Amino acid sequence: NATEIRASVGKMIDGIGRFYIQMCTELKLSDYEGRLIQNSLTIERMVLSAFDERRNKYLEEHPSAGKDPKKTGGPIYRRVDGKWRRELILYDKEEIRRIWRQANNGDDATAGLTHMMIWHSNLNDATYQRTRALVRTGMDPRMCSLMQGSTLPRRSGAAGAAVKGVGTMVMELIRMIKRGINDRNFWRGENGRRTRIAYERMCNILKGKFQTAAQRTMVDQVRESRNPGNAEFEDLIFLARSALILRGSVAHKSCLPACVYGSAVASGYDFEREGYSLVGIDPFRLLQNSQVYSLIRPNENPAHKSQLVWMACHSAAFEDLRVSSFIRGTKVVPRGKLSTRGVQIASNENMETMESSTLELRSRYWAIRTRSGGNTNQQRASSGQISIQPTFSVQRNLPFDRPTIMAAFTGNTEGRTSDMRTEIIRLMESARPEDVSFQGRGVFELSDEKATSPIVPSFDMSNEGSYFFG
Amino acid sequence: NATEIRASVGKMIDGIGRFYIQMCTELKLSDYEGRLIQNSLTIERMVLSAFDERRNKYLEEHPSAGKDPKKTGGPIYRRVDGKWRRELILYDKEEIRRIWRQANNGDDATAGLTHMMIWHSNLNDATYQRTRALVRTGMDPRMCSLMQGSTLPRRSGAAGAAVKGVGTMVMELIRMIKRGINDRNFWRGENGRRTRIAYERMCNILKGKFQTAAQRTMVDQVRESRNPGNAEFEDLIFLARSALILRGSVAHKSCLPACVYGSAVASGYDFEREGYSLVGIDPFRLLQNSQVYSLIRPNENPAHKSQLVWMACHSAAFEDLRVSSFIRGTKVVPRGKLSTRGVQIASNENMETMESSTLELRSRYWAIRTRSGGNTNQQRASSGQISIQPTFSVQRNLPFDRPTIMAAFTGNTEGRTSDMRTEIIRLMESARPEDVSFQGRGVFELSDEKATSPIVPSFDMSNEGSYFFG
RNA sequence: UCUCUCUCUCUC
RNA sequence: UCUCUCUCUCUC
RNA sequence: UCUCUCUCUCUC
Repeated sequence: NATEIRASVGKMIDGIGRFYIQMCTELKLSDYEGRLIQNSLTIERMVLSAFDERRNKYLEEHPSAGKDPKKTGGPIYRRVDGKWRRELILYDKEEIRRIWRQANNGDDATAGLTHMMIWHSNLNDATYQRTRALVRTGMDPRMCSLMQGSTLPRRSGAAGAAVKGVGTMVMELIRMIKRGINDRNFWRGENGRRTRIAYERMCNILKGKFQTAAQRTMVDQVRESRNPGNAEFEDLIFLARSALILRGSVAHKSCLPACVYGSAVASGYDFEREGYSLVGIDPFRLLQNSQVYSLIRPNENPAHKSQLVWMACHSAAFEDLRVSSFIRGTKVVPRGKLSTRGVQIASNENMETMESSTLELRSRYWAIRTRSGGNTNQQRASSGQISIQPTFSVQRNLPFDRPTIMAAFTGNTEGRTSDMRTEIIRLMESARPEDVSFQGRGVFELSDEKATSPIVPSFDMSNEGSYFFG
Repeated sequence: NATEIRASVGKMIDGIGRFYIQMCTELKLSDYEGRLIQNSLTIERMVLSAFDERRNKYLEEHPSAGKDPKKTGGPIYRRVDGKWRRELILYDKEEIRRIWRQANNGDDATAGLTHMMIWHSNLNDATYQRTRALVRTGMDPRMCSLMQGSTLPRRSGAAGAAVKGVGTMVMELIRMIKRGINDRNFWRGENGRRTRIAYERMCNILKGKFQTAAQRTMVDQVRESRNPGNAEFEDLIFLARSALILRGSVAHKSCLPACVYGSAVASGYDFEREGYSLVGIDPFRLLQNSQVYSLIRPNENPAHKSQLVWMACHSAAFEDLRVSSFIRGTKVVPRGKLSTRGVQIASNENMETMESSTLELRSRYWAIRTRSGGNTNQQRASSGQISIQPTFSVQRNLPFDRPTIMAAFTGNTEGRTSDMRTEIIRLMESARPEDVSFQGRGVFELSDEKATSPIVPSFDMSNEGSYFFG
């Protein structure tokens, strides 16, 4: 059944929206002030800090960073008769914790929290990619397209586990491997137990994310090493390099800024009644009638800023430029020639140069974001029955496709990773960059509500460049 | 997190400084005497001898060199009413070992020891380059710029492993190869095991230091030889010759003399509270308000001595003269016309000719010393994505950059070193001596604390000579 | 080398 | 990820 | 699945 999940997501988004309304009430902000991305970012990171129990518990035992008992940050921006001002106002954790407490009818709202962490992951992935950590681990910065949800902490649950990508998991595993190489953390203490439990859980998440059998079995053989040394390091690097083409269907949750949700909730559009979806038309239908303001530097182009924020909202920073432009309706500028900077504003930059303006979010078309992979993998490995069932009682043979039956079982168990690298490189060679994917699907029009008739895109515009980076 | 490392380095430097204060207390030296480079050198080499367990353990079984149970050296210089005197005072190992024992709150202070070895490496590299060992190994003395940390012993840890350079590792590997050629040390005894363990660890350090993939794979194929004969000898020589241009980002730790640290600690500038950094502005900000005295021969120019000691402190002996002068503010004299000698003073030279004077260390500007390489390598091999991730569930192809996918994996494994020498010489030909490096970075002013605005240097002063040697 | 291996971000 | 990993079905 | 999982029988 899908009605229950729809009601649950509608309920928790209604809670988030009415929390945002409560914030707009308590901050004494004007109508325009509540349509700002920056203040939503500030309050939302404040919520992240308040609800992150582990960092807090690390902090009350560590009274450092000067003024840090329980209050952090808070750069609220207010419009003064056309000009702008920034104030560093500090808020307690317990008060706003309880404001959430009645902002969700007595619940913890963990799903909402995961929504905020995921929307932060999308903003960071859209703005800045961490080539720095990649090169730190020795890992090639050519594969930044594997950095989905890198800024996410491990505190996120299964819903948060859905969005964090393959390459980010390679990075976090490499971090723990380097730590275990530096010192003997693998002893029989409770620390070793929690490390191996986390390691096996993360490997299970990995094997869930992949699609082809060969990579799944190689990963299953990865955690056989009770004492991970150096071989699994290049094993995981090659895992990422092979997942370049055999990508895992991780997630692309379409999280939206708190201002848009709050404006919708304030207008009386209760999400529980008509339902809410995070994947279909629904996150789209709020945006063509949404007004968003933000601050811009006197050199930044607002036209680029609108495209970038729509990227971040729809987590399309790692999507191809051609289809993103087709859905948007206008050409999208790659990261190479963007005359803009990060949407976050520095704490030291001067107050005079900021100017507020409206953000354009309307898009001509819409499409469903499925958590799947390209059809090319199913082209490499076709589909069909392998077994048969006797319906009539007739004296006949039972046809069994035996050579694939051994392949599923792997009768002769794989010796090491290398034998798997062999046929996975063979599959990579079988791959082609002209393999059309997602057959039977298309882009629909905004007037469509039940996905009745799509239109297939056709891109013949030479080599404009399907690479947002470079 | 960077606060913990900052606190740790501040703590161990505070320990070193208060050890230096304890030494100034116990030596009964005057105020000027503690501002001398020579006495700091003597006590510091004494500490090196006391804390070097391997040489000690080689020595108590070898009672040679006459008076050598546990006491070595100690040429302390004292000012007598304007004149100078030198005394050979001998100190025990255990007493000063325990003085360190409470000089660091009960710790071994291995990081501090590594700091002293690295600062010795910088002094030796600044003063004298070992062309002698290069020619001994048959290795061309044109490449002395690869002699970073040559005097370092193998006892230094990972922090010490960071600073010892590529050419020095070529030299130590050549030494072990010559030893294994002379006699069959590669037998199945425990000695062979420790040799191969050290050899593979040092090769791992090498492959960590390099940047380009081709050299890394060639090095990975280097240790495939279970019995190293003669081919890997020219293989490593060519490795150094290729690393001439494709240099490895080894390290340039800015270690400072114990007198400067001790003066700062005595004044009450506790490093733990405000933090310490070895790489940023911090090692610089102590020096413009630091007073240093040293002995000089009646022919040596003190102006050259100040520049040389600032070179040694900042380990800029292998940096280009133009930028070093720009940061210093005054022209730097190359090794060709330096009317000075080594900062260490001979044990046989007469007492009458020594004269003490102040050392100039103040510099107009400051810059960050990153452990990176020139941008020219990234110009030869550009940057960008290689793989893509499906965000929307659309029937579409997954574009994979296959020809580089084989290149990362090396599907057809390299036959020997020669096929790699081919394209590495091709890359050397692609190299140009006009490739501007370190884009997006610059030199900042001393008034800057957060690296807000740099100024890019522009050198058009013909051919003054960017070669400290020759 | 988490005081910056490149596309730039105060954000640890 | 039950708003679609492929053969297409409004059927939850 | 008593309209036949093997040695064959209309026998219920």
